[PDB]
Amino acid sequence: KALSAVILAAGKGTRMYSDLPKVLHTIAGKPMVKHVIDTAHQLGSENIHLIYGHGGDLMRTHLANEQVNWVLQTEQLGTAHAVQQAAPFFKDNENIVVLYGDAPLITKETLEKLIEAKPENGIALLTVNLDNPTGYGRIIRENGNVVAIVEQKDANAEQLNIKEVNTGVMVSDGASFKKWLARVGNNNAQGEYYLTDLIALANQDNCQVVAVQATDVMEVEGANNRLQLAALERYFQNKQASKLLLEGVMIYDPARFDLRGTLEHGKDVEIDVNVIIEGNVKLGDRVKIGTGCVLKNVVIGNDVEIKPYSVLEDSIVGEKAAIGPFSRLRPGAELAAETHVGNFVEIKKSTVGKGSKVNHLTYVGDSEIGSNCNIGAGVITCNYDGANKFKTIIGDDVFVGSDTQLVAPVKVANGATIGAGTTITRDVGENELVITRVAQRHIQGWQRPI
Amino acid sequence: KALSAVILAAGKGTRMYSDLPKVLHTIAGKPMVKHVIDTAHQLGSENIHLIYGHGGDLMRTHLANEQVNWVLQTEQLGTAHAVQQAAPFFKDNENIVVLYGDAPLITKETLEKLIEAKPENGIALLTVNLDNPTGYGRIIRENGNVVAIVEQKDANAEQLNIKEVNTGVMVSDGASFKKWLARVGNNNAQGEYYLTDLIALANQDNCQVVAVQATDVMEVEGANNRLQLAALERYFQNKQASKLLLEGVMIYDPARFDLRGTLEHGKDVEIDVNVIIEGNVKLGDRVKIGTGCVLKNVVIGNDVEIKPYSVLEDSIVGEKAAIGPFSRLRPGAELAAETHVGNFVEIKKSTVGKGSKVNHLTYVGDSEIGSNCNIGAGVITCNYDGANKFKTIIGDDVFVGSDTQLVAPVKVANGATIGAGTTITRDVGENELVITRVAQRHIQGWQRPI
Amino acid sequence: KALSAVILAAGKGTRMYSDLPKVLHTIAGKPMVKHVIDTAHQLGSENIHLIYGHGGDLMRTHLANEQVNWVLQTEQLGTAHAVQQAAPFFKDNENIVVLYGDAPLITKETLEKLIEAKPENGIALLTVNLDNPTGYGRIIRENGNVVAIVEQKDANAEQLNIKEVNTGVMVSDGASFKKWLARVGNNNAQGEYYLTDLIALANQDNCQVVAVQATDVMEVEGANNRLQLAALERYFQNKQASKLLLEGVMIYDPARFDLRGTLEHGKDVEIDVNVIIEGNVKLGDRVKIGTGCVLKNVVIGNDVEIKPYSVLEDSIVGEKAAIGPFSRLRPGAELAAETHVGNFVEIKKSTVGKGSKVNHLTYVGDSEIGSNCNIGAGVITCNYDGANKFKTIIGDDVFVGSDTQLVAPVKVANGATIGAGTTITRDVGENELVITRVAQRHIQGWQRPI
Ligand SMILES: CC(=O)N[C@H]1[C@@H](OP(=O)(O)OP(=O)(O)OC[C@H]2O[C@@H](n3ccc(=O)[nH]c3=O)[C@H](O)[C@@H]2O)O[C@H](CO)[C@@H](O)[C@@H]1O
Ligand SMILES: CC(=O)N[C@H]1[C@@H](OP(=O)(O)OP(=O)(O)OC[C@H]2O[C@@H](n3ccc(=O)[nH]c3=O)[C@H](O)[C@@H]2O)O[C@H](CO)[C@@H](O)[C@@H]1O
Ligand SMILES: CC(=O)N[C@H]1[C@@H](OP(=O)(O)OP(=O)(O)OC[C@H]2O[C@@H](n3ccc(=O)[nH]c3=O)[C@H](O)[C@@H]2O)O[C@H](CO)[C@@H](O)[C@@H]1O
Repeated sequence: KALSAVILAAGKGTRMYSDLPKVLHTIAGKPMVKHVIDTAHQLGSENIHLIYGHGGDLMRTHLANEQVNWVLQTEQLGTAHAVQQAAPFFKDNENIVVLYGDAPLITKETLEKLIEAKPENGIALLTVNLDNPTGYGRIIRENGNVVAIVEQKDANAEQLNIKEVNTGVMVSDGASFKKWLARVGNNNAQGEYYLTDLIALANQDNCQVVAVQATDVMEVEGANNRLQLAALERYFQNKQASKLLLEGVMIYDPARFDLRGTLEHGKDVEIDVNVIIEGNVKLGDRVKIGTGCVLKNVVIGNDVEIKPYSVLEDSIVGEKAAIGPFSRLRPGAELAAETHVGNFVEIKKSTVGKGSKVNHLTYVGDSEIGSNCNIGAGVITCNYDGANKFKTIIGDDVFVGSDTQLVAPVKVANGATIGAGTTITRDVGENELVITRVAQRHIQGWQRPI
Repeated sequence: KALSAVILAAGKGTRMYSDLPKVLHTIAGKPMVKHVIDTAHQLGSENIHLIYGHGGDLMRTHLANEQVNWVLQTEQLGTAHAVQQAAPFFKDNENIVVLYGDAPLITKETLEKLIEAKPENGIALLTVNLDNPTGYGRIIRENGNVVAIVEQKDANAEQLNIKEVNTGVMVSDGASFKKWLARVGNNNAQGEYYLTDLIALANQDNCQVVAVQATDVMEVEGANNRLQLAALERYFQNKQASKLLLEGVMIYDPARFDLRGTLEHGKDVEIDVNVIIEGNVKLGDRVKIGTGCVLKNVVIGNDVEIKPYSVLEDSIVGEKAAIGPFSRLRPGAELAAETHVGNFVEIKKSTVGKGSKVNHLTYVGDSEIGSNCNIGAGVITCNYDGANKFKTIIGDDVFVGSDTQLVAPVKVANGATIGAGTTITRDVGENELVITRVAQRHIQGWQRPI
Repeated sequence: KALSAVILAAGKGTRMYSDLPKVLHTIAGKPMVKHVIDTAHQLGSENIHLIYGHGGDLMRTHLANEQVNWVLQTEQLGTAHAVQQAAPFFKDNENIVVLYGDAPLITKETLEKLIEAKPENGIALLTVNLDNPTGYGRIIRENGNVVAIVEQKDANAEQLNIKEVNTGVMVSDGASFKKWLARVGNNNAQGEYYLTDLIALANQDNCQVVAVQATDVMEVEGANNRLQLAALERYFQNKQASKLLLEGVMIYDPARFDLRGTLEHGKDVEIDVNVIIEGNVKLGDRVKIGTGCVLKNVVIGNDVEIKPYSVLEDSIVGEKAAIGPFSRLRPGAELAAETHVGNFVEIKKSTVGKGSKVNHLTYVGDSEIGSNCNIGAGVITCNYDGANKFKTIIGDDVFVGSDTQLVAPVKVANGATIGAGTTITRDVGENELVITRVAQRHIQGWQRPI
């Protein structure tokens, strides 16, 4: 049988105390709902019907690229009413899985088990045993079989003691959904059309209802507030770190590691405590990342060491380079093999050729630097007070003395040597040595305070 | 009935291996005893009798501003002897709660329940069940009712198996305290006057003793050493972080967050991992704090982003400003709206006007900078080798070229432009352009080593 | 009885996905096998027979200084075959303890208990109860006594339910080892000579086998992959931090503290969250280390405060010094008492005398600086484009103005004063004042863009 998905995502999320709608709060740097859409896609869903409502404009801007059917629920009249908005698109002979944009950790594997357990013309639902089931629909079983779900606000004293609860997740065929949704009313304590009434309706039709008990409680947990969200984040980060460790990445402390995107890695990679990996990051063999580093959208070659407290974004680093500590690579930084970038150095939109060193207290922006250059401490690339920002071009085997200002646009040809304290405004030729002539006054017998 | 409190705080705390007395070790940046004094005050205590002894001078300097009755216990002859030092101040018809300066996490709510449970002319005490009750007074019950407490060193083999123990915390009326304290002896294994003998004395008077069992074990835990203290710290920080999360603050990892003071916050505030908030901090709406930041006594306006590894103290930042990464704001830094402070920049006792940028490798101290200024990389405010430290005043719409030294006292008027590499000692006028004239030697055919 | 040890360490460690052999992966900065060798030595082992094989060259380079008997196992034919390689060196009347280089946390105390429990002419082994014993040899008991070990791959369905398993660790006398090893075959599901067959062989000889049940499960755990290794690392770091806390070191959060070497400490030392201590570190009384610091091979005197995000290596800091935040001390940095090193300052192979300050945006390398000097912001020591790197010598009571370049080799004598923006190439005499003469152009009525 084919499969499509419906994702309920219309909620305001009042207890997040936010201007965002509930499902756009992030886990590992992306909206909760994006995790759910991705899972529905990996499961092989032909269509993904996204039920949205509150924060509609924000949903559409933040999820503009998602391959979903946008189904606007103008009023939040209950979970059955939400699913019914998508029901006209259900094929009679496909399975439909109901998912929630605020329950982001549900796995493909669990959902495949749920789908496989669904009986013909019946329903499969995911349930879970909780020590404290307050708030959740209670699973009612007669002679071992599920016959109904009773919500917290509708339950009598005995039913509230039931520890097995509804996760909300269920699967049935499209025809059965249409049939039963039309028979859902709103005669209950909340005045809502409950999706949960489908269980008792199916029982009334002598159709079978199978519960699959989820064994990992956090996997099926939803987030109603940011405390719950943080619990999901920690669970997810632990899971990601455990996968990387089993793949052979040495993460010194998995509880102090964060991945917010994707990590491609070689062998014998070592990542010290308190590292954050964001966006798409690729690390070669034997890359070592020191404590406190932030890498966002970077490619790091084999045998690179990044020393502590380095922040790198949208940058490429060649093999055997050495970066840090306290180095800053801003977007467009491209460091060739065997380069050295040191403490309190900022590189922005610049290329730095093989073997070159930029080891202290330096800003290099909008520059091209060749191979085997020595960029002294305190060197700064700058511009005139003009309009746009021009380029500094330095050739191969150039020595730039400490505290030199390179005033763009300017070119320094191969083999040139620039003395310390120089202001370079004119192009420097091949093998040209430029030294600043200083005038000083010397006053003898000057006594400082005793 | 009225209420007063007695806080036992005279202990040396030998197992802390410290020159401080036991109760001055901090939790969340303040002495344990300060947490207890604050709780006693919130409970509505009319008087707070602080029993002190060891490290007396240090107690008085560190707690100089606390609204307490200073009761010096010259010799530590037992918990009953300690309370008896305060007993002459007890009103006959007020309740007295006994608390300990080394048990800082006891809450107002728990103590209100304890006070409410006290029977007329009797005692209420807080007890707790422990898996390992070694060291603690055992609660002796006959026919369900508490009749005595037996200390570890006085207990027989059977009594040592009792898992219910005394937290030390009790409430009785002032008259009953005076009565029973006078009948406490020191015929026991420690030779001490035990406050715990009040339970058996009350039973001897046919007065009722009610135990309230505390359900949160850490809440009533004391710290005898720094390992126990660290456990209390973690518990307290988790509790603070959980409260903030429920209030709508996105704390990415509550286990890597520290608050050591007070935090006022707007909505949609995001705090990344490893942030420390100290003193009194106020954050506006949509403030984002990156990893590794330290904020101590700061006010941050709406929509400010603080990028990673920024350290800020005694500073004010206006709306829509951007700070970091690797920025340092020292006391007296005042940044207006829409300002930009970048990497390896230190600002001390300076005002920076709206729209101004200070983006790299710069020190600005004792300065006033106007609106829409461009403070170049490598700029430094400095002084003559003199006595005190004078001011640099920069107007609006000033461009300060890279690597310029501004030698205070000096003024640069509106619209002025200063070239790179300049040493400014004289005042610069409105719309004055100042460019350094350099002399250079150019030597052709200079071959660097091949 | 005497004692020697055999450490099995020949494994490839395939599931580490590494170019290193299994036992060279580190815990707390040293190879797992080094922890085991050290424990065997503290136990009083006369000989330590190291069985090695895979990654042999790497073993010999990384463990070159270890006092062990190098026993090469050319083929890994089973745990009995490994021990048999060392068996010719066993003395008949010494005890032999079998240990594993991939199980690094086993303590001297546990092994002393195991050795004491060994019956004459019999065997003592360490066992442990696991909820999931999959993979491990099951302990077979008849009438309470251990009679055999059955490996996972050889066990029937009933035996797989046994929760008591073999840790691998055992002790017997040298003569008994020789006797039983000669009778071990390889008729089993793996085709290997199992060391575990010694238990059933001993039972066949009517010799006694005693199991000592380990109560700390992590202590006896081995690491087959990096996930398991990370679990061992966290356990070990917690244990180290707990010891330091009980000794009186205030570690604000023991879960965010790492020691990778040895720490000697005074009293009232305070270490904030996310500090890493590497190599041999000594801290005096009342040393305070702020968040994010990395200290590797340093000596810190009494009353020093290291402010956040400081990185120090191979350096000495005198009493009452103040370092950080964002300070970098590279090897050979020696700071005298009452010195001050500030933000974005790098000191390398330099001495700095009593009372001197280097507070911002400065590089000092290969320098000697005297007492009570004032090294201004932006100061840099540099060299000519030459061969080797020469020294800058600054006397006592020298003022070096901001943004000055000191071009080595150069000497500045006591009491000298150097103006801001100066390039110093010639020696400066005692009480000599050196001021740069600048030429500037002033252009009035220069309007910047409106
Ligand atoms: C009636 C119902 O289904 N109850 C289930 C629901 O309770 P619960 O009380 O959580 O039901 P809610 O009404 O919050 O709806 C669940 C989710 O669907 C979304 N939403 C809801 C209504 C709507 O008209 N539009 C829509 O987009 C909500 O924003 C929320 O994200 O969640 C649990 C799983 O946690 C179960 O234990 C309950 O059995
Ligand atoms: C006799 C007594 O009360 N025992 C209680 C006490 O045992 P414990 O053995 O902890 O009693 P201690 O003698 O340490 O006194 C408790 C506290 O009161 C302070 N102090 C004590 C004596 C003194 O003369 N001056 C004073 O300021 C101590 O420094 C300490 O902070 O603590 C426990 C709660 O943890 C209980 O289980 C015990 O029933
Ligand atoms: C037959 C045997 O002893 N089984 C024990 C072994 O199983 P396990 O299946 O772990 O046995 P392995 O064969 O992995 O050997 C254990 C260790 O000895 C080393 N090695 C092994 C063989 C060899 O010829 N050379 C050598 O250096 C391995 O690399 C490994 O580090 O470990 C467990 C403890 O975790 C026990 O529960 C098992 O009862």
